[PDB]
Amino acid sequence: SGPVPSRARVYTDVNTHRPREYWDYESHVVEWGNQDDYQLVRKLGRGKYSEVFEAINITNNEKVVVKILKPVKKKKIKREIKILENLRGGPNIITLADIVKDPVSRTPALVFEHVNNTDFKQLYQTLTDYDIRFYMYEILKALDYCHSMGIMHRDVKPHNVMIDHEHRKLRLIDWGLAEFYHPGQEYNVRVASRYFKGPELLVDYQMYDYSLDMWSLGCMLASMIFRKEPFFHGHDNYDQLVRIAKVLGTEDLYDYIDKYNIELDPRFNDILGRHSRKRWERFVHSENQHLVSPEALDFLDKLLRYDHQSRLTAREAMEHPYFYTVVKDQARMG
Ligand SMILES: N#C/C(=C/c1c[nH]c2ccccc12)c1n[nH]c(N)c1C#N
Ligand SMILES: N#C/C(=C\c1c[nH]c2ccccc12)c1n[nH]c(N)c1C#N
Repeated sequence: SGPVPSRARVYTDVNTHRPREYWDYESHVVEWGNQDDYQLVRKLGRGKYSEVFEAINITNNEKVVVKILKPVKKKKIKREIKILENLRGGPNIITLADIVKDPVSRTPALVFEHVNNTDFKQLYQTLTDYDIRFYMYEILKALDYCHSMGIMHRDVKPHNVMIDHEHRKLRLIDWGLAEFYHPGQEYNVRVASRYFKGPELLVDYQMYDYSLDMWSLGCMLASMIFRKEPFFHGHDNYDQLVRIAKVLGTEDLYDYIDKYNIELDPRFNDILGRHSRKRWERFVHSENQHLVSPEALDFLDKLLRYDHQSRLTAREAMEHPYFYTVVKDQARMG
Protein backbone atom coordinates (compact mmCIF):
# COMPACT_ATOMS: atom_id res chain seq x y z
CA SER A 1 0.00 0.00 0.00
CA GLY A 2 1.81 3.09 -1.31
CA PRO A 3 1.55 6.74 -0.21
CA VAL A 4 -1.53 8.86 -0.85
CA PRO A 5 -1.11 11.20 -3.85
CA SER A 6 -1.04 15.01 -3.53
CA ARG A 7 -1.28 18.07 -5.78
CA ALA A 8 -0.54 21.75 -5.23
CA ARG A 9 -3.56 23.67 -3.96
CA VAL A 10 -2.43 26.72 -5.99
CA TYR A 11 -1.02 27.17 -9.52
CA THR A 12 -1.62 23.45 -10.03
CA ASP A 13 -1.91 23.50 -13.81
CA VAL A 14 0.10 26.57 -14.82
CA ASN A 15 2.47 24.50 -16.93
CA THR A 16 -0.38 22.39 -18.26
CA HIS A 17 -1.94 25.31 -20.12
CA ARG A 18 1.39 26.76 -21.27
CA PRO A 19 2.87 26.02 -24.71
CA ARG A 20 5.14 22.95 -24.55
CA GLU A 21 8.10 25.23 -25.26
CA TYR A 22 7.60 26.97 -21.89
CA TRP A 23 8.45 23.91 -19.78
CA ASP A 24 10.14 21.55 -22.28
CA TYR A 25 13.63 22.80 -21.46
CA GLU A 26 15.26 19.81 -23.17
CA SER A 27 14.33 21.32 -26.55
CA HIS A 28 15.37 24.86 -25.69
CA VAL A 29 17.89 26.38 -28.13
CA VAL A 30 20.42 28.62 -26.37
CA GLU A 31 21.11 32.07 -27.81
CA TRP A 32 24.75 32.74 -26.93
CA GLY A 33 26.18 36.15 -26.08
CA ASN A 34 29.83 37.10 -26.47
CA GLN A 35 32.39 35.80 -23.96
CA ASP A 36 34.78 38.65 -24.77
CA ASP A 37 32.34 41.18 -23.29
CA TYR A 38 33.36 40.07 -19.81
CA GLN A 39 36.54 40.13 -17.76
CA LEU A 40 36.91 38.08 -14.56
CA VAL A 41 38.09 40.08 -11.54
CA ARG A 42 37.90 37.92 -8.42
CA LYS A 43 36.67 34.48 -7.37
CA LEU A 44 33.66 34.79 -5.04
CA GLY A 45 33.16 31.12 -4.29
CA ARG A 46 32.82 27.62 -5.63
CA GLY A 47 29.80 25.40 -5.97
CA LYS A 48 29.86 21.68 -6.49
CA TYR A 49 28.97 22.21 -10.15
CA SER A 50 30.25 25.75 -10.63
CA GLU A 51 32.81 28.44 -9.87
CA VAL A 52 31.54 31.95 -9.20
CA PHE A 53 33.41 35.14 -10.09
CA GLU A 54 32.95 38.86 -9.73
CA ALA A 55 33.41 40.28 -13.25
CA ILE A 56 33.14 43.45 -15.33
CA ASN A 57 31.22 44.05 -18.52
CA ILE A 58 33.90 45.87 -20.49
CA THR A 59 31.44 47.44 -22.94
CA ASN A 60 29.88 49.54 -20.15
CA ASN A 61 32.11 49.00 -17.08
CA GLU A 62 29.24 47.54 -15.05
CA LYS A 63 29.90 44.86 -12.45
CA VAL A 64 28.39 41.44 -13.08
CA VAL A 65 28.66 37.93 -11.65
CA VAL A 66 29.88 35.07 -13.84
CA LYS A 67 29.08 31.47 -12.96
CA ILE A 68 31.23 29.00 -14.89
CA LEU A 69 29.56 25.61 -15.17
CA LYS A 70 31.72 22.53 -14.65
CA PRO A 71 31.15 19.50 -16.91
CA VAL A 72 27.66 18.17 -16.19
CA LYS A 73 24.55 16.88 -17.99
CA LYS A 74 23.51 19.44 -20.58
CA LYS A 75 19.93 18.74 -19.46
CA LYS A 76 20.68 20.31 -16.08
CA ILE A 77 22.20 23.43 -17.61
CA LYS A 78 19.29 23.83 -20.00
CA ARG A 79 16.77 23.58 -17.13
CA GLU A 80 18.45 26.38 -15.16
CA ILE A 81 18.70 28.56 -18.28
CA LYS A 82 15.05 28.04 -19.27
CA ILE A 83 13.86 28.78 -15.74
CA LEU A 84 15.98 31.95 -15.50
CA GLU A 85 14.68 33.19 -18.85
CA ASN A 86 11.08 32.36 -17.95
CA LEU A 87 11.34 34.35 -14.68
CA ARG A 88 13.42 37.26 -15.97
CA GLY A 89 11.94 40.60 -14.95
CA GLY A 90 9.95 39.08 -12.08
CA PRO A 91 10.04 40.88 -8.69
CA ASN A 92 13.30 40.26 -6.76
CA ILE A 93 14.36 37.45 -9.16
CA ILE A 94 18.06 37.67 -10.06
CA THR A 95 18.48 38.89 -13.64
CA LEU A 96 20.29 36.60 -16.04
CA ALA A 97 22.14 39.19 -18.11
CA ASP A 98 23.86 36.86 -20.58
CA ILE A 99 24.88 33.30 -21.47
CA VAL A 100 28.35 32.83 -22.92
CA LYS A 101 30.96 30.16 -23.60
CA ASP A 102 34.53 29.57 -24.62
CA PRO A 103 33.96 29.35 -28.37
CA VAL A 104 36.61 26.64 -28.70
CA SER A 105 36.21 24.50 -25.57
CA ARG A 106 32.45 25.14 -25.28
CA THR A 107 32.78 25.63 -21.49
CA PRO A 108 29.64 27.70 -20.74
CA ALA A 109 28.91 30.38 -18.15
CA LEU A 110 25.89 32.30 -16.88
CA VAL A 111 26.18 36.05 -16.40
CA PHE A 112 24.09 37.73 -13.70
CA GLU A 113 23.43 41.22 -12.51
CA HIS A 114 25.68 42.13 -9.61
CA VAL A 115 24.29 42.59 -6.10
CA ASN A 116 26.50 44.34 -3.55
CA ASN A 117 25.69 41.76 -0.83
CA THR A 118 26.37 41.85 2.90
CA ASP A 119 27.01 38.25 4.05
CA PHE A 120 24.01 37.10 6.07
CA LYS A 121 26.16 36.02 9.01
CA GLN A 122 27.05 39.69 9.43
CA LEU A 123 23.85 41.35 8.17
CA TYR A 124 21.25 39.43 10.22
CA GLN A 125 22.97 40.56 13.46
CA THR A 126 22.01 44.13 12.61
CA LEU A 127 18.55 43.82 11.07
CA THR A 128 15.69 45.64 12.78
CA ASP A 129 12.13 44.36 13.21
CA TYR A 130 11.03 46.44 10.23
CA ASP A 131 14.02 45.25 8.13
CA ILE A 132 12.98 41.64 8.64
CA ARG A 133 9.36 42.34 7.73
CA PHE A 134 10.48 44.24 4.63
CA TYR A 135 12.89 41.63 3.32
CA MET A 136 10.49 38.75 4.09
CA TYR A 137 7.91 40.57 1.99
CA GLU A 138 10.45 40.91 -0.83
CA ILE A 139 11.20 37.17 -0.72
CA LEU A 140 7.47 36.42 -0.79
CA LYS A 141 7.07 38.53 -3.95
CA ALA A 142 9.76 36.42 -5.64
CA LEU A 143 8.22 33.14 -4.50
CA ASP A 144 4.65 34.04 -5.45
CA TYR A 145 5.99 35.08 -8.83
CA CYS A 146 8.01 31.94 -9.56
CA HIS A 147 5.24 29.68 -8.21
CA SER A 148 2.69 31.52 -10.40
CA MET A 149 5.02 30.80 -13.30
CA GLY A 150 4.95 27.07 -12.52
CA ILE A 151 8.39 26.83 -10.90
CA MET A 152 9.62 25.54 -7.52
CA HIS A 153 12.91 27.07 -6.28
CA ARG A 154 13.78 24.13 -3.98
CA ASP A 155 16.86 25.77 -2.39
CA VAL A 156 15.55 28.69 -0.35
CA LYS A 157 18.12 29.58 2.36
CA PRO A 158 19.99 32.75 3.50
CA HIS A 159 22.95 32.08 1.19
CA ASN A 160 20.60 32.23 -1.81
CA VAL A 161 19.05 35.55 -0.82
CA MET A 162 21.44 38.38 -1.85
CA ILE A 163 20.83 41.68 -0.05
CA ASP A 164 22.31 45.09 -0.89
CA HIS A 165 21.18 46.58 2.41
CA GLU A 166 21.94 50.26 1.79
CA HIS A 167 19.76 50.13 -1.35
CA ARG A 168 17.19 47.83 0.34
CA LYS A 169 17.63 45.59 -2.67
CA LEU A 170 16.94 41.85 -2.51
CA ARG A 171 17.45 39.14 -5.12
CA LEU A 172 16.67 35.41 -4.92
CA ILE A 173 19.56 33.57 -6.61
CA ASP A 174 20.87 30.08 -7.51
CA TRP A 175 18.08 28.51 -9.52
CA GLY A 176 20.20 25.41 -10.18
CA LEU A 177 17.89 23.10 -8.17
CA ALA A 178 14.65 24.70 -9.40
CA GLU A 179 12.13 22.61 -11.36
CA PHE A 180 8.82 22.93 -13.22
CA TYR A 181 5.76 21.76 -11.29
CA HIS A 182 3.57 19.15 -13.00
CA PRO A 183 0.72 17.65 -10.96
CA GLY A 184 1.29 14.02 -9.98
CA GLN A 185 5.01 14.10 -10.75
CA GLU A 186 7.29 12.28 -8.30
CA TYR A 187 10.25 14.55 -7.62
CA ASN A 188 13.75 13.98 -6.28
CA VAL A 189 13.73 14.64 -2.54
CA ARG A 190 17.50 15.32 -2.59
CA VAL A 191 17.06 19.09 -2.84
CA ALA A 192 17.48 22.06 -0.47
CA SER A 193 20.10 22.51 2.27
CA ARG A 194 19.70 20.14 5.25
CA TYR A 195 18.50 22.86 7.64
CA PHE A 196 15.82 24.06 5.22
CA LYS A 197 14.50 20.72 4.04
CA GLY A 198 10.77 20.32 4.58
CA PRO A 199 9.28 17.28 6.38
CA GLU A 200 8.13 15.90 3.02
CA LEU A 201 11.77 15.60 1.89
CA LEU A 202 12.95 14.09 5.16
CA VAL A 203 10.31 11.31 5.04
CA ASP A 204 10.81 10.66 1.28
CA TYR A 205 7.38 11.89 0.14
CA GLN A 206 8.08 12.61 -3.50
CA MET A 207 4.83 14.16 -4.72
CA TYR A 208 5.55 17.59 -3.25
CA ASP A 209 5.04 21.06 -4.70
CA TYR A 210 5.61 24.82 -4.29
CA SER A 211 4.77 24.56 -0.59
CA LEU A 212 8.25 23.11 -0.01
CA ASP A 213 9.61 26.64 -0.51
CA MET A 214 7.22 27.97 2.16
CA TRP A 215 8.72 25.58 4.74
CA SER A 216 12.22 26.80 3.86
CA LEU A 217 11.01 30.40 4.17
CA GLY A 218 9.57 29.70 7.62
CA CYS A 219 12.96 28.30 8.68
CA MET A 220 14.55 31.59 7.57
CA LEU A 221 11.98 33.66 9.42
CA ALA A 222 12.54 31.72 12.64
CA SER A 223 16.29 32.15 12.31
CA MET A 224 15.91 35.92 11.86
CA ILE A 225 13.39 36.80 14.56
CA PHE A 226 14.91 34.44 17.13
CA ARG A 227 18.55 35.22 16.22
CA LYS A 228 19.38 31.52 15.89
CA GLU A 229 20.86 30.51 12.55
CA PRO A 230 19.99 27.94 11.46
CA PHE A 231 16.90 27.43 13.55
CA PHE A 232 16.59 23.64 13.15
CA HIS A 233 20.18 22.39 13.41
CA GLY A 234 20.28 18.64 12.63
CA HIS A 235 23.54 16.68 12.25
CA ASP A 236 22.13 14.64 9.35
CA ASN A 237 18.81 14.28 7.52
CA TYR A 238 17.38 11.86 10.08
CA ASP A 239 18.36 14.08 13.01
CA GLN A 240 16.97 17.08 11.07
CA LEU A 241 13.48 15.62 11.38
CA VAL A 242 14.15 14.95 15.10
CA ARG A 243 15.00 18.65 15.58
CA ILE A 244 11.72 19.66 13.94
CA ALA A 245 9.78 17.13 16.04
CA LYS A 246 11.25 18.53 19.26
CA VAL A 247 9.56 21.86 18.42
CA LEU A 248 6.41 21.01 16.43
CA GLY A 249 5.77 17.86 18.48
CA THR A 250 5.58 14.20 17.49
CA GLU A 251 1.77 13.85 17.51
CA ASP A 252 1.29 16.20 14.52
CA LEU A 253 4.19 14.45 12.76
CA TYR A 254 2.60 11.04 13.13
CA ASP A 255 -0.77 12.52 12.08
CA TYR A 256 0.96 13.75 8.88
CA ILE A 257 2.61 10.39 8.22
CA ASP A 258 -0.76 8.70 8.77
CA LYS A 259 -2.74 11.04 6.50
CA TYR A 260 -0.45 10.37 3.53
CA ASN A 261 0.15 6.68 4.33
CA ILE A 262 3.89 7.29 4.48
CA GLU A 263 6.13 4.38 5.44
CA LEU A 264 8.78 5.58 7.91
CA ASP A 265 12.19 3.93 8.23
CA PRO A 266 12.11 1.72 11.40
CA ARG A 267 15.06 3.67 12.82
CA PHE A 268 13.01 6.85 12.95
CA ASN A 269 10.52 6.05 15.64
CA ASP A 270 13.25 5.12 18.08
CA ILE A 271 15.08 8.42 17.51
CA LEU A 272 11.95 10.57 17.17
CA GLY A 273 10.82 9.71 20.69
CA ARG A 274 7.83 11.60 22.12
CA HIS A 275 7.73 15.38 22.25
CA SER A 276 5.07 17.93 23.07
CA ARG A 277 4.40 20.78 20.66
CA LYS A 278 6.30 23.80 22.00
CA ARG A 279 4.91 27.32 22.25
CA TRP A 280 6.76 29.67 19.88
CA GLU A 281 7.01 32.10 22.83
CA ARG A 282 9.53 29.70 24.39
CA PHE A 283 12.18 30.89 21.95
CA VAL A 284 11.74 34.58 22.84
CA HIS A 285 14.56 35.96 25.02
CA SER A 286 15.63 39.45 26.14
CA GLU A 287 18.09 39.63 23.22
CA ASN A 288 15.63 38.85 20.41
CA GLN A 289 12.35 40.20 21.82
CA HIS A 290 12.59 43.48 19.86
CA LEU A 291 12.22 41.35 16.68
CA VAL A 292 9.25 39.34 17.93
CA SER A 293 5.59 40.30 17.92
CA PRO A 294 2.28 38.43 18.19
CA GLU A 295 2.00 38.91 14.42
CA ALA A 296 5.46 37.45 13.80
CA LEU A 297 4.69 34.37 15.87
CA ASP A 298 1.27 33.86 14.26
CA PHE A 299 2.79 34.14 10.79
CA LEU A 300 5.67 31.75 11.56
CA ASP A 301 3.22 29.24 13.04
CA LYS A 302 1.29 29.24 9.77
CA LEU A 303 4.40 28.51 7.68
CA LEU A 304 6.01 25.78 9.76
CA ARG A 305 3.46 22.99 9.48
CA TYR A 306 4.16 19.35 8.76
CA ASP A 307 1.35 19.03 6.26
CA HIS A 308 2.50 20.81 3.12
CA GLN A 309 -1.16 21.40 2.15
CA SER A 310 -1.69 23.34 5.41
CA ARG A 311 1.07 25.92 4.94
CA LEU A 312 0.24 29.44 3.80
CA THR A 313 0.78 30.11 0.12
CA ALA A 314 3.10 33.02 -0.73
CA ARG A 315 0.04 35.10 -1.72
CA GLU A 316 -1.82 34.29 1.51
CA ALA A 317 1.35 35.10 3.43
CA MET A 318 1.64 38.58 1.90
CA GLU A 319 -1.85 39.32 3.29
CA HIS A 320 -0.79 38.64 6.88
CA PRO A 321 -0.97 41.56 9.36
CA TYR A 322 2.77 41.09 10.06
CA PHE A 323 3.25 43.01 6.80
CA TYR A 324 0.76 45.85 7.41
CA THR A 325 3.38 48.61 7.72
CA VAL A 326 5.43 47.19 4.84
CA VAL A 327 2.44 47.14 2.46
CA LYS A 328 1.73 50.85 3.03
CA ASP A 329 5.39 51.66 2.21
CA GLN A 330 5.17 49.66 -1.02
CA ALA A 331 2.01 51.54 -2.04
CA ARG A 332 4.23 53.91 -3.99
CA MET A 333 2.95 56.91 -5.94
CA GLY A 334 6.40 57.07 -7.50
N1 LIG B 1 40.13 30.26 -15.78
C1 LIG B 1 39.22 29.90 -16.39
C2 LIG B 1 37.99 29.43 -17.13
C3 LIG B 1 37.39 30.34 -17.94
C4 LIG B 1 36.13 30.16 -18.76
C5 LIG B 1 35.57 29.07 -19.40
N2 LIG B 1 34.50 29.50 -19.90
C6 LIG B 1 34.14 30.72 -19.76
C7 LIG B 1 33.08 31.49 -20.16
C8 LIG B 1 33.03 32.82 -19.80
C9 LIG B 1 34.04 33.42 -19.03
C10 LIG B 1 35.14 32.65 -18.61
C11 LIG B 1 35.20 31.29 -18.97
C12 LIG B 1 37.53 28.00 -16.94
N3 LIG B 1 37.19 27.12 -17.90
N4 LIG B 1 36.84 25.94 -17.31
C13 LIG B 1 36.98 26.07 -15.98
N5 LIG B 1 36.72 25.06 -15.01
C14 LIG B 1 37.41 27.34 -15.74
C15 LIG B 1 37.71 27.95 -14.40
N6 LIG B 1 37.95 28.44 -13.41
N1 LIG C 1 27.85 33.12 -4.80
C1 LIG C 1 27.37 34.03 -5.30
C2 LIG C 1 26.65 35.21 -5.91
C3 LIG C 1 26.88 36.49 -5.49
C4 LIG C 1 27.86 36.86 -4.39
C5 LIG C 1 28.54 36.02 -3.53
N2 LIG C 1 29.22 36.75 -2.79
C6 LIG C 1 29.20 38.02 -2.91
C7 LIG C 1 29.82 39.05 -2.27
C8 LIG C 1 29.56 40.35 -2.66
C9 LIG C 1 28.67 40.61 -3.71
C10 LIG C 1 28.03 39.54 -4.38
C11 LIG C 1 28.28 38.23 -3.99
C12 LIG C 1 25.66 34.89 -7.00
N3 LIG C 1 25.38 33.62 -7.36
N4 LIG C 1 24.44 33.63 -8.35
C13 LIG C 1 24.14 34.92 -8.60
N5 LIG C 1 23.20 35.35 -9.57
C14 LIG C 1 24.88 35.72 -7.77
C15 LIG C 1 24.82 37.23 -7.74
N6 LIG C 1 24.78 38.38 -7.72
